[PDB]
Amino acid sequence: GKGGAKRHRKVLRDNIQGITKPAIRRLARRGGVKRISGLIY
DNA sequence: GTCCCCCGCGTTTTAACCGCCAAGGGGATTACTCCCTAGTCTCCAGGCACGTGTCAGATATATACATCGATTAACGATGCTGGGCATA
Repeated sequence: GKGGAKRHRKVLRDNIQGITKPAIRRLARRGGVKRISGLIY
């Protein structure tokens, strides 16, 4: 349970976590559906 | 007819975008030579069509052997039935 010279570096440009979820919904409505499931996207 | 997974909406958090400048890898151009190709000739033996041929399977086929199915001729024993013989 220590500071231990901790350095934090994780990867969120390329990797799919990093990309933006609204970026998708932005996409979803152009099609014009009313609803987005969590599972689906 | 029920339940809960999305939309709308306010605020909190991250990283997209723009602007600026640097540096060098890699793509673009050029010049020269030399291997590799199209083009052209001759040749046939590769390839196309077909007659000829004995061998896989498949189908009976004459001949023989083994096993009954069923029929008919032959044999052992009568059963009343018919045709006559001794007694009421």
